[PDB]
Amino acid sequence: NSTATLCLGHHAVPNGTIVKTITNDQIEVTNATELVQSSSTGGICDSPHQILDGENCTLIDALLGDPQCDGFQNKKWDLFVERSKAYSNCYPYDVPDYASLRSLVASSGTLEFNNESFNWTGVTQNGTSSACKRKSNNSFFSRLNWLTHLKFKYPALNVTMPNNEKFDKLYIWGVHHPGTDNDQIFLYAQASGRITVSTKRSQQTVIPNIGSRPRVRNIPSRISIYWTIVKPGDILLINSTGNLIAPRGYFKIRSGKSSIMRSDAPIGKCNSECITPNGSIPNDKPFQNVNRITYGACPRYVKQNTLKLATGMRNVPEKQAIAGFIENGWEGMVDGWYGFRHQNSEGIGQAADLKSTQAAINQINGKLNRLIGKTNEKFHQIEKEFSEVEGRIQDLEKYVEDTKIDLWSYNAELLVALENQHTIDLTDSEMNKLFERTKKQLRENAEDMGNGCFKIYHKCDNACIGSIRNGTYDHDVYRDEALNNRFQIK
Amino acid sequence: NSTATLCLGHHAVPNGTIVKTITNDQIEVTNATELVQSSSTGGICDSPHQILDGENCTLIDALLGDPQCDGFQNKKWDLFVERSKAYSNCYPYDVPDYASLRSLVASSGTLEFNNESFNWTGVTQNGTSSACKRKSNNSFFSRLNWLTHLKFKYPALNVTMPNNEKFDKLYIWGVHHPGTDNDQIFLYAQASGRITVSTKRSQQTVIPNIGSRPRVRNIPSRISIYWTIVKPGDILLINSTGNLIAPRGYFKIRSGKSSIMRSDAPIGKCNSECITPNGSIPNDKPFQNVNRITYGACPRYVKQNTLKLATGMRNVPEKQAIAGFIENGWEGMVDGWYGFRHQNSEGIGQAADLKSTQAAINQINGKLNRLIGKTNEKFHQIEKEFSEVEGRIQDLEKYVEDTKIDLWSYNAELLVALENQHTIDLTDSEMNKLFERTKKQLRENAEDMGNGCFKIYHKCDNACIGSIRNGTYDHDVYRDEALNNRFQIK
Amino acid sequence: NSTATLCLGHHAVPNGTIVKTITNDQIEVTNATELVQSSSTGGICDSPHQILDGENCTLIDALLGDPQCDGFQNKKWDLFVERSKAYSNCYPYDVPDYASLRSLVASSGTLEFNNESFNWTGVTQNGTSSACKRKSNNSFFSRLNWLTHLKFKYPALNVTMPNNEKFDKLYIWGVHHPGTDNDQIFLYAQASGRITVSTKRSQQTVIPNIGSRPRVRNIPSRISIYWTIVKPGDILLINSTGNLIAPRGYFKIRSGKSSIMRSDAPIGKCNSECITPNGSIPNDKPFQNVNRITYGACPRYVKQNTLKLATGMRNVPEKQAIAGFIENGWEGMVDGWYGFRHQNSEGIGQAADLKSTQAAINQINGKLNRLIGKTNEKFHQIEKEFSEVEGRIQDLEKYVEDTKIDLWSYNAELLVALENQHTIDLTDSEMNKLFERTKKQLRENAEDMGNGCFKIYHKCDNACIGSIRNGTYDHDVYRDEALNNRFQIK
Ligand SMILES: *[C@@H]1O[C@H](CO)[C@@H](O[C@@H]2O[C@H](CO)[C@@H](O[C@H]3O[C@H](CO)[C@@H](O)[C@H](O)[C@@H]3O)[C@H](O)[C@H]2NC(C)=O)[C@H](O)[C@H]1NC(C)=O
Ligand SMILES: *[C@@H]1O[C@H](CO)[C@@H](O[C@@H]2O[C@H](CO)[C@@H](O[C@H]3O[C@H](CO)[C@@H](O)[C@H](O)[C@@H]3O)[C@H](O)[C@H]2NC(C)=O)[C@H](O)[C@H]1NC(C)=O
Ligand SMILES: *[C@@H]1O[C@H](CO)[C@@H](O[C@@H]2O[C@H](CO)[C@@H](O[C@H]3O[C@H](CO)[C@@H](O)[C@H](O)[C@@H]3O)[C@H](O)[C@H]2NC(C)=O)[C@H](O)[C@H]1NC(C)=O
Ligand SMILES: *[C@@H]1O[C@H](CO)[C@@H](O[C@@H]2O[C@H](CO)[C@@H](O)[C@H](O)[C@H]2NC(C)=O)[C@H](O)[C@H]1NC(C)=O
Ligand SMILES: *[C@@H]1O[C@H](CO)[C@@H](O[C@@H]2O[C@H](CO)[C@@H](O)[C@H](O)[C@H]2NC(C)=O)[C@H](O)[C@H]1NC(C)=O
Ligand SMILES: *[C@@H]1O[C@H](CO)[C@@H](O[C@@H]2O[C@H](CO)[C@@H](O)[C@H](O)[C@H]2NC(C)=O)[C@H](O)[C@H]1NC(C)=O
Ligand SMILES: *[C@@H]1O[C@H](CO)[C@@H](O)[C@H](O)[C@H]1NC(C)=O
Ligand SMILES: *[C@@H]1O[C@H](CO)[C@@H](O)[C@H](O)[C@H]1NC(C)=O
Ligand SMILES: *[C@@H]1O[C@H](CO)[C@@H](O)[C@H](O)[C@H]1NC(C)=O
Ligand SMILES: *[C@@H]1O[C@H](CO)[C@@H](O)[C@H](O)[C@H]1NC(C)=O
Ligand SMILES: *[C@@H]1O[C@H](CO)[C@@H](O)[C@H](O)[C@H]1NC(C)=O
Ligand SMILES: *[C@@H]1O[C@H](CO)[C@@H](O)[C@H](O)[C@H]1NC(C)=O
Ligand SMILES: *[C@@H]1O[C@H](CO)[C@@H](O)[C@H](O)[C@H]1NC(C)=O
Ligand SMILES: *[C@@H]1O[C@H](CO)[C@@H](O)[C@H](O)[C@H]1NC(C)=O
Ligand SMILES: *[C@@H]1O[C@H](CO)[C@@H](O)[C@H](O)[C@H]1NC(C)=O
Ligand SMILES: *[C@@H]1O[C@H](CO)[C@@H](O)[C@H](O)[C@H]1NC(C)=O
Ligand SMILES: *[C@@H]1O[C@H](CO)[C@@H](O)[C@H](O)[C@H]1NC(C)=O
Ligand SMILES: *[C@@H]1O[C@H](CO)[C@@H](O)[C@H](O)[C@H]1NC(C)=O
Ligand SMILES: *[C@@H]1O[C@H](CO)[C@@H](O)[C@H](O)[C@H]1NC(C)=O
Ligand SMILES: *[C@@H]1O[C@H](CO)[C@@H](O)[C@H](O)[C@H]1NC(C)=O
Ligand SMILES: *[C@@H]1O[C@H](CO)[C@@H](O)[C@H](O)[C@H]1NC(C)=O
Ligand SMILES: *[C@@H]1O[C@H](CO)[C@@H](O)[C@H](O)[C@H]1NC(C)=O
Ligand SMILES: *[C@@H]1O[C@H](CO)[C@@H](O)[C@H](O)[C@H]1NC(C)=O
Ligand SMILES: *[C@@H]1O[C@H](CO)[C@@H](O)[C@H](O)[C@H]1NC(C)=O
Repeated sequence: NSTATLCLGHHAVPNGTIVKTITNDQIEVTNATELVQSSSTGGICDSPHQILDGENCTLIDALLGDPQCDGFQNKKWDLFVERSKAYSNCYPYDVPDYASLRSLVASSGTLEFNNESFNWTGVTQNGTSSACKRKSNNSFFSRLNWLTHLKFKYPALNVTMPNNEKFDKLYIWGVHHPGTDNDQIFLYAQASGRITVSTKRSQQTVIPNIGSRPRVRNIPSRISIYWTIVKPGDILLINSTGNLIAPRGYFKIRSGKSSIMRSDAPIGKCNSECITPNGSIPNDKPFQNVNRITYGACPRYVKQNTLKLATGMRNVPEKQAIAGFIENGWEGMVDGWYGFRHQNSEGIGQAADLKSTQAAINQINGKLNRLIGKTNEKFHQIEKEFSEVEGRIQDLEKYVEDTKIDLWSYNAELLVALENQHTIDLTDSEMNKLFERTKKQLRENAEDMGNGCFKIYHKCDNACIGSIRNGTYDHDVYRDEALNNRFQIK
Repeated sequence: NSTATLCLGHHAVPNGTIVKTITNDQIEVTNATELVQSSSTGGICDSPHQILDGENCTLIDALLGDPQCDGFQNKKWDLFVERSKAYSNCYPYDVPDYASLRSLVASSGTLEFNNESFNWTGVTQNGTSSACKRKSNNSFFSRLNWLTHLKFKYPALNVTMPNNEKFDKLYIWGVHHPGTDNDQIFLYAQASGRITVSTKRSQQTVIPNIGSRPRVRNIPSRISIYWTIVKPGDILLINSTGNLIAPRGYFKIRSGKSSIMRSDAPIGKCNSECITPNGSIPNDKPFQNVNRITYGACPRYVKQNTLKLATGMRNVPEKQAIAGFIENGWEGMVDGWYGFRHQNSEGIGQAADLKSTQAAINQINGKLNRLIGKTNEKFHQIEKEFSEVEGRIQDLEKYVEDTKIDLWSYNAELLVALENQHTIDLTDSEMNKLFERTKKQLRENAEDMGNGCFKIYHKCDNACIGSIRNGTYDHDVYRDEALNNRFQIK
Repeated sequence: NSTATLCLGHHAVPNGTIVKTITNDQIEVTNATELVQSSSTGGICDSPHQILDGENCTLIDALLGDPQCDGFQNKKWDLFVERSKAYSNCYPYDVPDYASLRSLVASSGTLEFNNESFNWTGVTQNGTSSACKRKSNNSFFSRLNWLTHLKFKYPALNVTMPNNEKFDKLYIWGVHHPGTDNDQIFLYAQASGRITVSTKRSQQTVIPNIGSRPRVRNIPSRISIYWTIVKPGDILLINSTGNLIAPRGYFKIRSGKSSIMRSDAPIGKCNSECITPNGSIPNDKPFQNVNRITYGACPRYVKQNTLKLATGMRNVPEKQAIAGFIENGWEGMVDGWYGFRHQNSEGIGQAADLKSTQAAINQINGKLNRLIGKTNEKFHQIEKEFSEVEGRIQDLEKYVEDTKIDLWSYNAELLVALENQHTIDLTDSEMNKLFERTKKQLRENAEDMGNGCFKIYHKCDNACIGSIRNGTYDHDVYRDEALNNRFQIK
């Protein structure tokens, strides 16, 4: 007796987790948290973004006014969702640069349409087809006007529509390509000639081309769709002698945050900021491996399926007399991260050190706050999956996205390694600081035993040990006793 | 008496600045410097890049030779500046793929034009229009030759121009689209037919299309502009029966560092390496938030409006007997960053430690030198602002630039946090090293009081203290005295 | 006598290497390794990727079936290598969107072709030209069928080919543009009319255009090449009255990892994973400055020509009595990185410390293992060099690649600086840890002399010194002797 022991230590847990640092590929820590979101519910939540489920209609079918899409008239969206089951059920058509028209309508986010009174003096309006039935009757695209001859005449059309509004107008129109010369004459009363649609700033001339194409819904003819945007103070001029599928008015074109996504995920009554084709995903984590296609406030796509961020210190087994932190953790330390164990006249005890514990916890929570719940919003982007082979432009779209993903995946990998190294360093540092402060209090009254413990060379009862732990130990009170015990001749 | 005190310390300032590190969102340091350039003068400096102010002319108007652009003939530039007020004042035209022709001329950086003698036997040359007045007379684009019938004949043209030069030739030509069939006959004496312009490696066939477009400067006709590059040893062949707006020669096409920028900033007589649409900006800082559009040696565009780099240590208030660096800075320390305070027989004093101060300053200046004045040059890039809706290609251009900016903004954020953490570490380290070296000199003659000070257990006058500070203190001289004082029984 | 000295130290080498850290632009370390691959052998190794050397043929010439390319029929590749000497030797042709057709065939990786029996009732098949000789006879592209009139009739063709297969079909076809009206009549017996090639999902109409182009291999006519992909359950329909260069069947179109590269490097019998235009390169290093164009498992392209990664500690000259690590390295320490030197009754000695040496070496090898031999594979990408001026799309392709390279170059620069700082820190740390452990063993029996050495205040013979070095020194055995020597009055 006449001496006491005081050990400094830190906790350890039975169920640690492996993380990666700069120093170590694999190091066990007491706790970690996942930074890559890897699952979705599988449903797209209908809140807080305005979702429009296309059901059997593509956006372009909804635009033109396919009868099955009549329910979509004038609707708006943040996200238009196109289904793989979607199919057209009207006159067969193509759109040169379909992808662009789809994109610009998607981004505009509205199907608002304003009817206008075009002067079609001299032709028959409202042509119909058995290939486009509406309520069991022969019909046509709602937003288009199939003009045909009147009394076997089709006068040369030269029709104007000024934009006297403060906003832009989007006009959608078409050219009919009849399957045969018989159809050409039956419909327009004369041989086919070019169609020219112009403004002060633009001109588009299109040549109708007679001929059979493979029948689609029993139709060998085609309609080719074109568009023209007309600015305030400009004028639409339409010049034709036949084959014109005419506009009935204009679409409003807006700018904002709207987009389109291909998905078969069901739409749920729930609330989630981040939408992917697989369904909505939580956006607490900074990264995700669910889908490169996203809409809203979303984690960034990375290639990794897991990245673990340390949220506690190195986890060190307890060695099997009391002993301190040197190659030794304390599994019995459960009310703190760092603490003291002592042996004195009155027994062997343990107490947590609150200051050091809280300093480590605060710093860890600091970095969690920078990384958790901090995702940023993206809206209309580029397409990232393709159903047809196209070459150059598609090669570029793919390479852009590959490039981006690899750079983010590298950033994620480095960030987590750096953060984890910093966490191991800051938690190791709190242990070292606690030891050093204790060493300083004890002055000449103790010696360092090399194992994270001090040999205190005087009687140091429970109150004395408490004084060291609360930082009120007065070394002068004990120095005489201690020096005599230390520097005695044995 | 019979003892002295020696404290180690570091400076502190009354007006510190907040920075971000890896450890802390907000930590006050003694000084910092801004790494994001956020202002411009508002003028584009005319030095050291060769600036060409388009004034009322676009590059394309200057190319074709609109009369108001006659002053631009044969000029070169590093940067062509196009003004929002620019307007065309000649025959109305369009350019299929205007953006590409604009880009390739801009990048070439020259309007040098070499006249050639084309053999236009059988037609009238030099047609003019009241829509394109030059010096009050009817005229036309300077670089183009409006051919019309001769004696009411327009023979089929089949005209050749070999490239026997060592460099490439850029040919600009056009097709006239008359407003009516009357104009077609009045000008070319016959019905319109295709124009074919070919080389050994290329062919472009264009169909003139008669019809009224909305009048522009009272003209319902149009000219569509095309271009053809002809290689050394190749040959231009022009084949037409009318409607040909012919070239008068070729433009030199160069390769180099030239570009074009849309800006309304006035041009100043001043010198600045980095140009943005907002005006020139200083390029000392590594980052900038003025404009994503830049030309020359420019900071990189980031989203942040400020990033502060620490250029001094943690700023710690002085606690209100002398005391050392432990939770305590020295506001009275003004001739150094680190130093010594002492109490002895002769009073209380302070002296700066030059070595430690200079070590910290040098390292900080080291990192300033890597980051300040080190910008790199970019020249012709992609467009980043768009006046029309286009869909797919524009979506890709935008996404490429968004992607780039977010990656750089992340790099900037991480770099500054890392550098700041390193600065806090290196400045803390110089303090700790100074304490340790002093501790080592004193040997058994002093004890650490826990507050950044030593209790020296012998009389230590001003010269003795100086000896410790200059590193020449001989502990053996004082050991006997010191040991007696330390290990006395009180 | 009655004392001993024990110094802790670390090795130093006569031939150190300069590296960059976060702290220092230039710091000498004992060893480093290069992370940028800067040379190639200059040959493309024929293993392990399937190489197809185009020799005198482009891919497109091999596709169409130019006679000099007959050897390529039905071949597959991972990498098709196109030579700058390649030239066409058949009928002159162009391909609108040549780059896309080249890319999609390259990416598909196969020239497998399946003949089909088209019903060409009413025309002459197998037209030939003296411009396309095969085995000295007039011939034509192997995969194309030049149809001409039969008995001075050319009936309107309306020919079908269903896809009843489970895979897609790629059809290549053409339109002949005769030099004169005489040739048109001689070949097709009538005036030229449009050609329409259609499916259920697509239509392409092309207008043959009569006229002389500059003679190529004495031919003023041209063939323009087009392609059509036909899906399972779809049907190809060809509709023409002349000028049709017909398909003889279809190409298989596959998806996989194939690509094309322009290179003049000879092909060698050797094995290398990474191919560049300059030749194959080793892929041990994480970065390379040989070529931005790569195929296979390749280091990432960066702008730097060298980045040195530290693989040893700071290299410190030996100062010219034994001395420890403080501003002092040990050039005579050759069997370890860290160790002990001593002076005692029995002489002066040196021994390496294995634990500390191995801890540093292991960590360094750890980071080498993460960076060396870990390259990732890329296959078909975008083009990165261009022989013609094109404007907008090329500007984007270039900017995408510039952007990527600058971001990777920054990542490389930062990574190496960070790693090197960490290596200096971990090697410095092993030295400091060894000193501290020794200090702890010695307890009150030694004093720190400030130069990396302890003065041990008792007789400490070779076995005693060994006990300290193996960590079995019992301080209690010597304490009485040591305390008497330390705290004597001199
Ligand atoms: C050019 O060739 C085409 C393909 O051979 C051909 O299309 C085919 O036309 C037939 C005849 O009408 C269609 O067959 C239909 O026959 C009866 C007619 O009463 C219908 O009741 C059936 O529904 C049956 O389908 C084919 O469907 C059609 N084939 C394709 C692939 O579309 C064109 O008619 C030809 N064009 C010309 C101008 O001759
Ligand atoms: C097809 O329709 C066009 C638009 O309605 C029409 O253009 C318009 O033509 C008129 C008549 O020339 C122009 O009006 C001008 O009238 C007198 C004529 O002496 C002039 O002095 C005035 O300057 C006045 O502007 C319109 O300017 C013009 N409108 C537009 C929008 O360009 C075409 O003429 C029609 N084309 C055909 C072939 O009939
Ligand atoms: C339109 O102009 C073209 C260029 O002037 C012209 O092409 C040239 O045609 C001549 C005549 O055939 C070729 O010259 C050849 O002359 C003899 C004919 O026996 C040959 O043996 C020689 O090989 C010699 O080359 C030129 O080669 C050719 N020039 C070019 C650049 O192709 C067209 O013929 C003209 N077209 C029309 C319809 O008149
Ligand atoms: C554009 O409209 C004008 C009429 O304003 C058309 O010109 C007329 O065409 C008819 C029949 O082709 C001719 O008989 C008339 O002589 C023309 N009138 C005038 C005033 O020139 C013109 O054809 C239309 N263009 C197109 C491509 O359909
Ligand atoms: C290209 O030039 C040739 C003349 O070298 C044109 O061919 C002549 O065209 C006229 C009028 O159309 C005919 O009467 C002659 O018989 C043609 N001459 C020959 C030698 O064929 C040809 O039309 C021009 N092509 C174009 C598109 O304008
Ligand atoms: C596509 O094929 C059809 C035949 O199936 C062509 O139509 C015939 O064309 C000839 C000559 O031009 C006419 O005499 C016949 O009256 C047409 N037959 C029918 C049934 O209409 C048609 O011309 C072809 N199209 C093209 C562009 O070549
Ligand atoms: C582990 O870390 C996370 C994030 O700080 C925390 O929410 C969780 O409660 C911790 N788990 C344990 C067992 O401490
Ligand atoms: C979509 O089409 C399918 C199959 O034709 C049909 O059964 C279903 O009811 C349609 N859904 C809607 C909303 O019209
Ligand atoms: C409609 O067009 C014709 C031109 O053919 C014109 O004469 C008529 O007045 C127009 N009707 C209007 C403007 O109501
Ligand atoms: C065309 O149809 C619409 C109803 O869809 C009708 O309001 C309009 O009067 C019709 N016009 C003519 C000329 O039949
Ligand atoms: C998301 O869907 C894609 C296909 O679009 C699939 O590759 C991926 O595995 C999905 N991820 C899930 C369901 O977690
Ligand atoms: C603080 O110190 C007192 C005596 O100074 C000691 O008895 C006690 O254990 C310490 N802690 C608390 C919470 O009172
Ligand atoms: C703060 O730091 C900058 C950059 O080193 C320096 O130029 C400036 O003089 C410093 N300011 C003060 C008050 O020390
Ligand atoms: C540009 O045009 C404006 C308005 O027409 C004119 O006042 C001004 O003088 C022009 N500037 C030049 C340099 O021609
Ligand atoms: C110009 O062109 C005609 C072809 O119509 C030719 O006959 C004449 O010789 C040419 N003049 C020259 C080459 O000076
Ligand atoms: C055409 O105009 C230019 C002056 O701009 C003149 O040099 C040339 O001789 C003219 N040619 C003819 C045929 O009038
Ligand atoms: C630079 O100009 C852009 C518009 O081009 C503007 O958004 C930005 O605020 C400007 N920055 C300045 C003047 O600092
Ligand atoms: C250096 O040491 C001397 C005595 O050794 C002392 O008097 C003095 O204060 C110190 N500094 C200078 C600059 O002389
Ligand atoms: C230097 O480092 C490399 C990589 O660890 C190693 O292979 C090489 O043997 C080392 N060279 C020396 C002289 O130690
Ligand atoms: C390629 O062409 C050259 C020059 O015409 C010829 O000498 C060589 O033999 C050709 N090579 C092959 C493989 O045909
Ligand atoms: C080939 O084409 C003709 C159409 O002109 C057809 O009548 C004939 O039967 C066809 N031959 C076949 C299918 O063998
Ligand atoms: C066309 O040529 C091929 C050989 O290349 C032959 O098999 C086929 O019978 C020929 N057909 C005709 C109609 O001459
Ligand atoms: C690789 O080839 C390119 C040209 O394609 C050249 O710029 C570069 O110097 C080459 N690098 C070598 C041979 O190391
Ligand atoms: C280990 O210690 C023994 C005595 O304890 C000493 O003699 C020896 O030098 C040390 N090393 C080895 C390898 O025996």
